[PDB]
Amino acid sequence: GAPPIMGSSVYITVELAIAVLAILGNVLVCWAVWLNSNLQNVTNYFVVSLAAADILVGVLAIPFAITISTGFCAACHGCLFIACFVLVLAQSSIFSLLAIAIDRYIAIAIPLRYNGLVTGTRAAGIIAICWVLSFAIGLTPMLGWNNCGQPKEGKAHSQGCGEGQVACLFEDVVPMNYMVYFNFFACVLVPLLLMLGVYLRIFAAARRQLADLEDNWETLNDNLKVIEKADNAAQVKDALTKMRAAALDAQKKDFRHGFDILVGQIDDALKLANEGKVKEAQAAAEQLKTTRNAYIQKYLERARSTLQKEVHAAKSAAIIAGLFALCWLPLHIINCFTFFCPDCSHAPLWLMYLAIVLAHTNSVVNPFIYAYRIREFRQTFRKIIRSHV
Ligand SMILES: CC(C)CCC[C@@H](C)[C@H]1CC[C@H]2[C@@H]3CC=C4C[C@@H](O)CC[C@]4(C)[C@H]3CC[C@]12C
Ligand SMILES: CC(C)CCC[C@@H](C)[C@H]1CC[C@H]2[C@@H]3CC=C4C[C@@H](O)CC[C@]4(C)[C@H]3CC[C@]12C
Ligand SMILES: CC(C)CCC[C@@H](C)[C@H]1CC[C@H]2[C@@H]3CC=C4C[C@@H](O)CC[C@]4(C)[C@H]3CC[C@]12C
Ligand SMILES: CC(C)CCC[C@@H](C)[C@H]1CC[C@H]2[C@@H]3CC=C4C[C@@H](O)CC[C@]4(C)[C@H]3CC[C@]12C
Ligand SMILES: CCCCCCCC/C=C\CCCCCCCC(=O)OC[C@H](O)CO
Ligand SMILES: CCCCCCCC/C=C\CCCCCCCC(=O)OC[C@H](O)CO
Ligand SMILES: CCCCCCCC/C=C\CCCCCCCC(=O)OC[C@H](O)CO
Ligand SMILES: Nc1nnc(-c2ccc(O)c(Cl)c2)c(-c2ccccc2)n1
Ligand SMILES: CCCCCCCC/C=C\CCCCCCCC(=O)O
Ligand SMILES: CCCCCCCC/C=C\CCCCCCCC(=O)O
Ligand SMILES: CCCCCCCC/C=C\CCCCCCCC(=O)O
Ligand SMILES: CCCCCCCC/C=C\CCCCCCCC(=O)O
Ligand code: NA
Repeated sequence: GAPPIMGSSVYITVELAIAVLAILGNVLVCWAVWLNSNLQNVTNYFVVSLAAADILVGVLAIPFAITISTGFCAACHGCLFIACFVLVLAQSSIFSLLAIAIDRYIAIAIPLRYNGLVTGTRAAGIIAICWVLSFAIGLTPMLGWNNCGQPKEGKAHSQGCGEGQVACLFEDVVPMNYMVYFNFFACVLVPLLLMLGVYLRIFAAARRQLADLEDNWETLNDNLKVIEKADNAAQVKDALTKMRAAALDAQKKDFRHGFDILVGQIDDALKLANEGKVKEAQAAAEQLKTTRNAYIQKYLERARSTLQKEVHAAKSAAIIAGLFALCWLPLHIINCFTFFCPDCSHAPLWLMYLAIVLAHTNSVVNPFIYAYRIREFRQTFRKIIRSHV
């Protein structure tokens, strides 16, 4: 049995390194949103709330994790508070991640009413409510669902603890049925699965909208060829009626002027077709190609460019949520083995430490995802770093 302070010194040193990195990176995130008005939107208010939770991981949760690794003597409910506080921060992160996914779904599904529905004031209130619910969920053991009623008196006596004190260890005060059923299954796993469902709807909605853009583009060009090789006025009328309805479907200053020309030129050719003037209607329909090359194709391309940027932003947000799950699942899976397999030896202490360090490292990774995937964050990070450090 090697001296406990040796392995403890490695764990503590790594934790402090993570704490420094989590504070520095996420303070940079908050400073970038504060300075850059192009970053001041509802989506990034939840990003800041998430960064604040990660700052508090370095300032409070990691010092608390270091403290509870010592098993020091403490009043049981005080031990319970410093053990449960990380649950508050994790829950707050889940609420922010779920809000970000929903915010991106609203923007892709109903962009015409996104600015009216999703405002900064309503976002600040949602953030406040989610922080309150995070304290209620994470400190639920403080309300009585704890093991303070059944202290490990032998462990407490062997460490010289006083009356009412226990050796402060996470699994001695926080009930494992809380950790598995309430915290993991209900409060972590279910919201993560909801997020997965939201992102599946975002990508399915983007793929369908991009398909609809190309369908209207193909229908516009196909019916143009139909008019050219038509032999009577009725065939020209049939193709023009399909173009007029599709031109209005794709319409939903230079943008409006382009479609005003397009619909008017269709009406011009339609009137000639209804008068039995096939050659004159076909020549009038040929003028649609000039409007298509100068206006309609530009709108198609900019509409496509906007959807591809929303896909890119949703993937970046999904990477953040997926990395949260990857970093926290080992801890929860270990708790499942402890809880569901009492015939299995408990996961060894070094693996517990590794799983804790991994969870804490998630508070370091988000600034790097923003810097590598979001140009506005990357450029703002450079301005802050070049001008102030
Ligand atoms: C404004 C912010 C920064 C203040 C942070 C306050 C923190 C550090 C305080 C608040 C409550 C405190 C705990 C309250 C009760 C106990 C029981 C005692 O037997 C050991 C210490 C312990 C476990 C305390 C540790 C420090 C503690 C967690
Ligand atoms: C944010 C919410 C939780 C309130 C903020 C105040 C917190 C940080 C402080 C204020 C008073 C503190 C409590 C005061 C008294 C006790 C009883 C003792 O046997 C163990 C510590 C314990 C349980 C403290 C835990 C932390 C505590 C609840
Ligand atoms: C992709 C990520 C999320 C997967 C994480 C898988 C990890 C957490 C799993 C894979 C194998 C698992 C181990 C397999 C066997 C045992 C032996 C048992 O006596 C204690 C638990 C323990 C030690 C498990 C702990 C958790 C474990 C290490
Ligand atoms: C990752 C998402 C999608 C699902 C999460 C999977 C979790 C809940 C699964 C994956 C592997 C599972 C464990 C695999 C093996 C055992 C050993 C058995 O003696 C008791 C149950 C137990 C401990 C399982 C509990 C639940 C478990 C941890
Ligand atoms: C910025 C700060 C700079 C540096 C701050 C460093 C703080 C380290 C403080 C105490 C660690 C004491 C370590 C003692 C750990 C005892 C060994 C142990 O792990 O025993 C646990 C056992 O599980 C129990 O029952
Ligand atoms: C500006 C940011 C805000 C400041 C953030 C606060 C930082 C808190 C640091 C460490 C918490 C450690 C608390 C636990 C220490 C307990 C050690 C102890 O109490 O030991 C005596 C006890 O009786 C055992 O026998
Ligand atoms: C485990 C513990 C769980 C605790 C369970 C109980 C929690 C209460 C739940 C939600 C409160 C919702 C907040 C309502 C605050 C007022 C919102 C409001 O006024 O909205 C009007 C706004 O103008 C519209 O646009
Ligand atoms: N058995 C066990 N032991 N320790 C922790 C623990 C304590 C402090 C922390 O800072 C961290 Cl990250 C983890 C968890 C645990 C597992 C999942 C979610 C929250 C806590 N589970
Ligand atoms: C580019 C600037 C980076 C900032 C530098 C700060 C890095 C320091 C990080 C970790 C060092 C940890 C100190 C550990 C002290 C001893 C703890 C112990 O053994 O118990
Ligand atoms: C920027 C402010 C950050 C706060 C500074 C906290 C840094 C100190 C690091 C870890 C706290 C150590 C807790 C001591 C455990 C007591 C051991 C014992 O009593 O047996
Ligand atoms: C003990 C906590 C359990 C009950 C949780 C109650 C939910 C949170 C309560 C109040 C949050 C206060 C902020 C409300 C302002 C809303 C602003 C808005 O949405 O536009
Ligand atoms: C992504 C692959 C991971 C690469 C580095 C991480 C190392 C993996 C660590 C632990 C995996 C399982 C270790 C087995 C625990 C011992 C079983 C026991 O004795 O109870
Ligand atoms: Na987090």
